[PDB]
Amino acid sequence: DKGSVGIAMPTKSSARWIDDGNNIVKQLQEAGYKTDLQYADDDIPNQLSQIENMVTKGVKVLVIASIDGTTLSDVLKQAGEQGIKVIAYDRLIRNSGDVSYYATFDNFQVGVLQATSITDKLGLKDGKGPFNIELFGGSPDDNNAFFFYDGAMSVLKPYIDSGKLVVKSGQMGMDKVGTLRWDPATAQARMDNLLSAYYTDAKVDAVLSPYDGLSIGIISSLKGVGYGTKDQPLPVVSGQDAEVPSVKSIIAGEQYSTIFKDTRELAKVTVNMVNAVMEGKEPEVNDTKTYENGVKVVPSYLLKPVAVTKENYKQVLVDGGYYKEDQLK
Ligand SMILES: O=C(O)[C@H]1O[C@@H](O)[C@H](O)[C@@H](O)[C@@H]1O
Repeated sequence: DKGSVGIAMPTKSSARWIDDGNNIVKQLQEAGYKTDLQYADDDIPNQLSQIENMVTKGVKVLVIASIDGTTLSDVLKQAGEQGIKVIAYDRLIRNSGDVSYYATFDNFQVGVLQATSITDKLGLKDGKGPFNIELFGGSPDDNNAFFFYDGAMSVLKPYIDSGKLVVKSGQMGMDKVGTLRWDPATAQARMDNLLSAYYTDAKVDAVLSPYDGLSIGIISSLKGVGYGTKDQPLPVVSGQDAEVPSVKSIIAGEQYSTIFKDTRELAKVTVNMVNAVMEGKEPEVNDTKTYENGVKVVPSYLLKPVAVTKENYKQVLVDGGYYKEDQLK
């Protein structure tokens, strides 16, 4: 037979990975492969055990979206010893030469888009400012978080340097703005304490949020101190993943933007890679320079993300079939 593919997803607490998993499995099975899809509920030891089982089971290919890829070094070595090819899915797996390919969206560009939605809304290109902004990052054990952050700062930093953007808290850098495990409650708490320490007098004009789940928590915090009223509008808040609650928030004129990353397209890239490996061919890659993982630069294929606001949500999210119309009502 064609062989089996082991698919390891990190959690279901962030909505996308259910879609990733469903789409990867649907497309792999259509392609004639057997699949073993597992979700780790954000438990690092359990994800490792799940991957060990796939290796022991003798899958031909592993597709892994890791909570913390650095913990997988030994199991990926074992996979390599058995001739199993490893595709890092969405998040780069670091500290392992046993990672063959990396399928993802253009993570730096995601950051550029997140920051640009904010700077465009604030009218910074038109010389407006100063405005107060606070920064959030993803989980520091997620290689993507650094790219989202760096991508955003490529747009933001020039305005911070010129004073047209002011980080009133002074908190910058992933070691200070990172949100462990991409946890909304954590981000909401940080927002609470940013507001009380730095914005009891002044107002926040924007918040760089790298993920929809965080955006919603950040917004709750802001409403907690009086934002989101007619007199006092919410600051401009970005996002990622186009989760339903965030899309509803955008439609309602609350959260400002998000980033659409079509998991159907990422699954398709993944199936193309699996097919190539099975056929003894080289997978198509479009970036062999960016994704250093500590041991090597993993050959990667990057998909182009799409910024979404209340202006384009229908065309981007509904007309293209990602969601049904009624899901957003
Ligand atoms: O866990 C999360 O929320 C985030 O994880 C990142 O690695 C994904 O690229 C992003 O799409 C998710 O929003």
